[PDB]
Amino acid sequence: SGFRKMAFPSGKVEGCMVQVTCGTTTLNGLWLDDVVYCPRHVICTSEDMLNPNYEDLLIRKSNHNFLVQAGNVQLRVIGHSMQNCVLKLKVDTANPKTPKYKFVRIQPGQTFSVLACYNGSPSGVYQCAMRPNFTIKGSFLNGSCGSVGFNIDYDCVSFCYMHHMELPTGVHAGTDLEGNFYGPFVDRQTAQAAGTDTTITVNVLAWLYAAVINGDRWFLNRFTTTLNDFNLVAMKYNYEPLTQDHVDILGPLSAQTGIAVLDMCASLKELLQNGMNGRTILGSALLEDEFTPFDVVRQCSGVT
Amino acid sequence: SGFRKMAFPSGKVEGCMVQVTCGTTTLNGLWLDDVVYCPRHVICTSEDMLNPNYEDLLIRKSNHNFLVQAGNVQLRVIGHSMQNCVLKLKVDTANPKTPKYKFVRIQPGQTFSVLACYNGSPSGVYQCAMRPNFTIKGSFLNGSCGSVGFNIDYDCVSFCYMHHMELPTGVHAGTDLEGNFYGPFVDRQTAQAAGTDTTITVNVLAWLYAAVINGDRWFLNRFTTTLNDFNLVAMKYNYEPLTQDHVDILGPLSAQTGIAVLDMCASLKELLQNGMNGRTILGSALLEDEFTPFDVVRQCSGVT
Ligand SMILES: CNC(=O)Nc1ccc(N(Cc2ccsc2)C(=O)Cn2nnc3ccccc32)cc1
Ligand SMILES: CNC(=O)Nc1ccc(N(Cc2ccsc2)C(=O)Cn2nnc3ccccc32)cc1
Repeated sequence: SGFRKMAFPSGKVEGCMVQVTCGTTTLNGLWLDDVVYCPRHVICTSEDMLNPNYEDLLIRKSNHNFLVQAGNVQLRVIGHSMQNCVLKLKVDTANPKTPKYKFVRIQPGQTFSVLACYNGSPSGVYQCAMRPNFTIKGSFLNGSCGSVGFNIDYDCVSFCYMHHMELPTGVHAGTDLEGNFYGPFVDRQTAQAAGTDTTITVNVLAWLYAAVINGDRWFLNRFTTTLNDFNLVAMKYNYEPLTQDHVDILGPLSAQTGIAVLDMCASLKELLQNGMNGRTILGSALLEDEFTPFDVVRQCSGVT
Repeated sequence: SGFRKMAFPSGKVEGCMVQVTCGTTTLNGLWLDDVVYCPRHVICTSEDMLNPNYEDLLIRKSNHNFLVQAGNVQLRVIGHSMQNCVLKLKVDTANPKTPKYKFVRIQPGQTFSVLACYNGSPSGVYQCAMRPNFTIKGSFLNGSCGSVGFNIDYDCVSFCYMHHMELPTGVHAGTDLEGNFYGPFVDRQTAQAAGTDTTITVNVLAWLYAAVINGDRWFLNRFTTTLNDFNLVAMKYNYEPLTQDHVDILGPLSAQTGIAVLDMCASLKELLQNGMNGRTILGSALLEDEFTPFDVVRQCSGVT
């Protein structure tokens, strides 16, 4: 028992982290096979960041200008190309520590682990969700760019995020591993609207089921609701509308606890309308939305 | 910017995890050099757990009864000994992945990362604090025993905890790597009093400084207090009394923010007396005590 904001073991990803330097800038790269992936803004200088012409900036760079170092050994760069907002640096050596991997584009509301790195060295690992508005609320300082987000299923790492930027509002933005930003963001030092965010309803319900499994049950009530009635409350509280697809994904947790999804919705409705009254659920005084139903099942079943 | 409950990268510890089987029981072991460390309760059966005579149980076991497997390779056991509540299984092969390490006994209120494992395989990593009452609020299922807690400074892993047991109250208990339990716990299936816990005052103040650094400042007020006055409030709210040693450890954060420690105490006093009024601090609606002052400095400075 017990429920924690658990990250995946980071070892397989630590083995892929390298340092990339171009001119005056140093950031992180991801070395998989004979390719190093990193944010293209590694080629920018102070005068560039406001509106960089990346094509022009990259044309002034040659293979020998990209300094890639894996621990204490220098990697030899034999090719470079820009794909969307990432640079792919071909190197002459395949990473001997390349795990089995995939590049995936995660959906908003899904979760993943971030291995925060500085100078190609890992500093820490934490779990987070991709917000409905495609930002992440991470912990990133200057130099953390190129740190990646991922999920692990068995021996396969699915890389889903590469860190690029902190918006002036303190929230974080980045790309999939093909360099496509999540959300409307551009890699420029400009004020950028993130857009209205909402709470991930299916995840709050999943975490309510985790609470019941782990013994926190005070919020369970004698009520039920419908998807329509619950969604009118979700509208009022800036929660994502719940769909039958969400109900279906909660099926395993509803079967394990014997609590129908709509009955759990009625508990969530009462908590939204009345607050926690100074009580806590799984050590939290707010409704947690960073655990997906799959995360709850995995942590409650001990998948390795 | 941003502040997260960050764990250490787990790679160095993943390389040390093995599976240990004795009779009908399977749990985790820690393979460092030519020794595998694991909870001694691996030698118990159903009839034993109520009050096991570990000396007698171990006398019935021989080296060949301890099945140790590192991934798919079997390790050969050439010695066994019990030290307090841990078994040390000498094997004929030194772990090639042994990082630089130390065994340390952490103090209550200090934090560490836990690599939850099942069948010698890592499932996840999370950060937690050793409560003032020497329990931990982790996420552990049956089979997680032998999972370890640790801190990493540069290239050295300081192992501080090995998981042994879940008390009937759902909280967790374990030992240092010499097999000495933290707290008054015994490795028996019996009801055991954990004792009054308190909130780690120095950590809440550290996290309040992290909030100010990261832009959450609404709780800062025009007041100050004294150690004496603050401790009368800490007494009322089951907080650890603050000492000058705690104030000294908060020095770096007080210098960085320009907010005197006693002024931060006055903010904490008002938050204890008035609550959060429905507001949040660093995404939390309660006063967080699982970040030490060193953790705040490290995460805010990006130490790798
Ligand atoms: C000397 N050059 C230099 O320092 N180059 C630099 C400088 C800043 C950035 N930018 C803006 C930007 C410009 C163009 S694309 C993005 C970032 O957002 C980088 N970033 N990401 N997470 C961060 C957390 C804390 C502080 C900075 C952080 C990128 C590159
Ligand atoms: C067949 N034998 C078997 O299952 N042996 C066993 C069975 C239970 C335990 N005990 C009690 C105990 C007895 C003696 S010392 C401790 C644990 O507390 C083990 N534990 N630890 N974290 C857990 C989380 C969830 C459930 C169980 C968990 C130890 C060994």
